[PDB]
Amino acid sequence: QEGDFPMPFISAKSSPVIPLDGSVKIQCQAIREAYLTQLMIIKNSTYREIGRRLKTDPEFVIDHMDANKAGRYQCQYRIGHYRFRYSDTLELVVTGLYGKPFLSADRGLVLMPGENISLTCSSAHIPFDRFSLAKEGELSLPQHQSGEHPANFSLGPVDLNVSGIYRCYGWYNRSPYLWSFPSNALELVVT
Repeated sequence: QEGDFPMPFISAKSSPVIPLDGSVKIQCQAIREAYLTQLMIIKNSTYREIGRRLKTDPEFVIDHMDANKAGRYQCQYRIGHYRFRYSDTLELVVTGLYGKPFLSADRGLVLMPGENISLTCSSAHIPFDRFSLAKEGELSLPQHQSGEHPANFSLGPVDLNVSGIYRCYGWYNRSPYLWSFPSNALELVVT
């Protein structure tokens, strides 16, 4: 019955796929009665403060992203004398920890609506456990993920939403939030 209990939102305002030493901006929905709101990163079941509150939905900025800051985040709201509650959860990954994989296509990148195309991520060095295909501009982690190698992602029948610049990332199941350097980028244009 989760629909009966909507939670405060949390959203990345910049890319949640972050190069090592990079930064990100995050915003949590305001809860008027909270005397304090803080952005937290979760480790097991321990929440730890992280980031800088910008001094209206609270906004935070995490500078110098490193492996320890990759993971799951939730804002924590303190209301009254003994209650804590949280925003929904956001995931941030840090990149640059493995050699980059390679992204290839099965046909020309300039396509007409309705046509099909498959992008493939592969690595000729390290045998990554998983591959993700990211589209520049996205504010959430990529939804195209695969445990196959080579990992193929069909993007069609295409439409205007498919246009964009794509890169793929390789990673290992052991550390789900530490990803490789990005592969070469492919720009798809639908028109």
